Amino acid sequence: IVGGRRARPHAWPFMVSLQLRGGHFCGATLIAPNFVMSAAHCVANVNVRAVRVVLGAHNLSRREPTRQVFAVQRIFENGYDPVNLLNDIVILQLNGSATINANVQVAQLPAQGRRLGNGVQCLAMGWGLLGRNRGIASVLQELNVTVVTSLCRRSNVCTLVRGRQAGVCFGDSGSPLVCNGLIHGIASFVRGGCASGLYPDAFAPVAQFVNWIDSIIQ
Ligand SMILES: *[C@@H]1O[C@H](CO[C@@H]2O[C@@H](C)[C@@H](O)[C@@H](O)[C@@H]2O)[C@@H](O)[C@H](O)[C@H]1NC(C)=O
Repeated sequence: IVGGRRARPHAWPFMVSLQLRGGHFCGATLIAPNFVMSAAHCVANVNVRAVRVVLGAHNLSRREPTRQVFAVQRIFENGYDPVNLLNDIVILQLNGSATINANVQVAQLPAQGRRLGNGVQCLAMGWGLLGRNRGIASVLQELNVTVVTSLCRRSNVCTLVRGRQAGVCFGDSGSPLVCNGLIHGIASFVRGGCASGLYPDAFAPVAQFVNWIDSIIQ
């Protein structure tokens, strides 16, 4: 997240870090005690057996006893198209069930088909790059963003920060976009580099996938 702010610790208890060999590479969202959702492109070319699903995290540079770590048992896909980055969503079934507590909680999802228009105010978040040269965040970042339809496909939810250069960045893919308390996006791609101030950030449109999500988390 470029131009955001540190989240209060455990403000977003559905927020997940996906890690390989102890390094964060993508976000995810806890959607049931034994399932997370992320971007399909995050796991498309990764050793899934090596992915660690880290719940309850805030500062990835510190030892945190609030954390719960799981492996991926199974993946569920829904027509990911890597050339066009369409249907950029995956569900990862965990090898066990999270202990739900103040710091680890399931997210709330919108109704199937709900489409956000221009001007909805959302919060993006993640542990991705902080900007040019500064690397992956240590502390979870959040960012106020606004939904836009200009320079967005109908197959995405897009957002833009007005009046300054800010937005999501590499390592934020898979992270939730929260709008009126509900997870309406999964971070998918940028254009023109991160935080261009021109192209909106593109998210997988969670509401288009809710019946499918519901069918899996049973
Ligand atoms: C679920 O998996 C947890 C994490 O396993 C660790 O991470 C994966 C990616 C592999 O590297 C594995 O060899 C590691 O041990 C375990 O800590 C936990 O006990 C498991 N829970 C159940 C219920 O099987």
